[PDB]
Amino acid sequence: GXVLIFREIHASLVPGPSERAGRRRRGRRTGSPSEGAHVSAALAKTVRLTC
Repeated sequence: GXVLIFREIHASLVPGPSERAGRRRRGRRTGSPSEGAHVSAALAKTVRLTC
């Protein structure tokens, strides 16, 4: 699949509950990759489709 993308989806998982607890404001470095991680979420649909 793409274990790293598994990390990407896992990367969106973090901002979900954690952002609302601290990253609410700051985080202009992890928030960005998280967005791409979402796109990675779709690709993930393909990685899963793959292996």
